[PDB]
Amino acid sequence: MDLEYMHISYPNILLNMRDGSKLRGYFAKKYIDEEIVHNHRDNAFVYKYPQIQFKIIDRSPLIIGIGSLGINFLESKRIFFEKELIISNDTNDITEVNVHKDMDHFGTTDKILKYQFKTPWMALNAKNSEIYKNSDEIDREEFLKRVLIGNILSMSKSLGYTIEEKLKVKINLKEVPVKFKNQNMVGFRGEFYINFDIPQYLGIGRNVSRGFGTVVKV
Amino acid sequence: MDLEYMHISYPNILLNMRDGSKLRGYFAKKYIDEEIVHKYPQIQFKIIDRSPLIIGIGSLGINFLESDITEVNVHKDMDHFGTTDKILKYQFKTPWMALNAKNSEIYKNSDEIDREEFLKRVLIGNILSMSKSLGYTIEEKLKVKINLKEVPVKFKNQNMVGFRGEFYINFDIPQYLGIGRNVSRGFGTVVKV
RNA sequence: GCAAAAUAACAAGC
Repeated sequence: MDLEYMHISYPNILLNMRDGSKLRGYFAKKYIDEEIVHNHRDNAFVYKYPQIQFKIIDRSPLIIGIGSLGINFLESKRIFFEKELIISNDTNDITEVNVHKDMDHFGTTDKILKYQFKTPWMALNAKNSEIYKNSDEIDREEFLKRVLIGNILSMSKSLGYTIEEKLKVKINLKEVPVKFKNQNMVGFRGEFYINFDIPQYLGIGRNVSRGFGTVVKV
Repeated sequence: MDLEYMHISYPNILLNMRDGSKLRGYFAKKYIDEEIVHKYPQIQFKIIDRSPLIIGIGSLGINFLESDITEVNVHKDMDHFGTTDKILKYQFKTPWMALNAKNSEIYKNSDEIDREEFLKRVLIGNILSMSKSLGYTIEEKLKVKINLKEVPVKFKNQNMVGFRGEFYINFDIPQYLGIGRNVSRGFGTVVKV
């Protein structure tokens, strides 16, 4: 399988790190009716790998779109011609846009591959967070590994790729605090090894739309 | 579970680290023959951060140890050795040397992940050897979290492979023994951190 | 936290 994607970066602009929620917020407030940028579907939410993601990476904004359905949004709504980025009531001019668009392999590979989180991973949901907090170091390492596999099966599913080989992972990760919904939920930083091919700047999930869990290749 | 031990150190003198080959022969040469130069070693020669080190462990090993340089020190005491419920973190002060000829081949052809879960087993292997030889039964399952990196080591002036890093295990390891192969000459020295 | 019965290794949406 190949995965088609559009990258839109706003290099001249630079924002504080982990401001993605603000960035993703504005884009979704302005393009209120699209429903692919922000994920409430009328009254309900939508549960699926978000194929429009917003990140801040190396202090610059990065807008990601994935496959026919996400790229159509970017192209049709002309996100690369965007006027201004209003982040915390102060507007930023958009004087430079840099967009790679291409496809890459997605799914299990022969060679093991080494990745690194470019933003906090945020692997633990509610039920897992209790497990983690109550689990000693080694048990945690194993736990996180499994959940990492988990994330890979969620994204792979939503993207309609069914993995026919077994996944093995090596994780080297340190803890990091990340505030979300005025709450302290934990998230990790680090690098990891997996036999899966993971297109650059994609997130492995929890709250992927705001940039959390963004992996890049090393 | 208490395991008695004796450390003898030479504070001032300094030299090359992993030098071993240029000072490895004396201890045997001058008194030959007493200790096995020709079971887990209860007499261990180390160089820890530029300074020499000697370790007796257990009654047998202490008694032997009864035997310019200027000042010299001895911390001498008995420590806890065995399994524990509280996870403990250790770091190698000398290259591990965990693979033998056979296991080096398996390691040589392996992807980084299986390489990890290969080392994990080996480590638990070593611990069990030591535990056994020193006459301790291990009544709970050992688990490990290991972060290590390859490093080149010269031994008998061939080049084998060894590992520098840190690791987590529910065993309680006294300071400065073990655990790799060739531990009498100072390899794989673990210290609590 | 609110949500969530979703082909998986039980993983995901605001």
